[PDB]
Amino acid sequence: HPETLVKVKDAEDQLGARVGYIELDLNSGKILESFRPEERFPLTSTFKVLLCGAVLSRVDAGQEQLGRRIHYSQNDLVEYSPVTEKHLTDGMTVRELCSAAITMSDNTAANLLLTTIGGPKELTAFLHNMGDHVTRLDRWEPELNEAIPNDERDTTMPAAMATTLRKLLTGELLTLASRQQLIDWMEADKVAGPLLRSALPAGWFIADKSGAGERGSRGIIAALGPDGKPSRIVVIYTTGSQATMDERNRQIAEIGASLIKHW
Ligand SMILES: [Cl-]
Repeated sequence: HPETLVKVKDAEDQLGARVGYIELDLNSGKILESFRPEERFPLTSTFKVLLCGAVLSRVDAGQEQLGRRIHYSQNDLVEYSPVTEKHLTDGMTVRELCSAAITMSDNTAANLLLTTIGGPKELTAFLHNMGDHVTRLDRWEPELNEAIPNDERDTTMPAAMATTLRKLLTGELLTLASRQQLIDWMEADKVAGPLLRSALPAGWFIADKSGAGERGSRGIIAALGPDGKPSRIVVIYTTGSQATMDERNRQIAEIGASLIKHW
């Protein structure tokens, strides 16, 4: 709906910074609405979903096992590791790392998973290898969150991220089992409350991943829809703003309410 873009433009005005927006049909992949679809923004923690899509693709290919256990040490823990910091003794399985990376945005869990696939370069190669020549991961947690203005390291564009997410949730890229696990982890997201979830009416489905970093960077990727099933993908990114976190959350929640109102 073109009225949703009026709210997207208003978010830009309120944040004093760029906002990129894409709403996609889940079934056809068609772009329904877009704003700055081809401009780069920092991935921050939204890359965690792409990381576990690359992990799941290796599982599908018999090179990795969801039940494999990894052990690690205090020297591996970086900031914002609420789950991994609790399992130093027992270690965690690849499945439990993905869960922590997606549902809790656990940073050491992302680094551990990155090491399983050969680092940021290999994530970028996975994305390159599934048709996405835009999205790129260059660094590890936490430095990937730096959001230096005009730096293309650790960035995507709203349209590239939206079509990639759709290919991960729907294509024959991944087996049914893998596609269902990725979305089930997204649906279990615990750290994106004040964004699209705060505008979502009772009974609607949402599977999302949010991100926050430095210099006002903030974003969210989602599969959502009425009647307890996803029917659309939405991607929202912003960076640069000096507005506080509460105000960035509110602008994204208001984009979400406007999208719902105009569904
Ligand atoms: Cl490993």
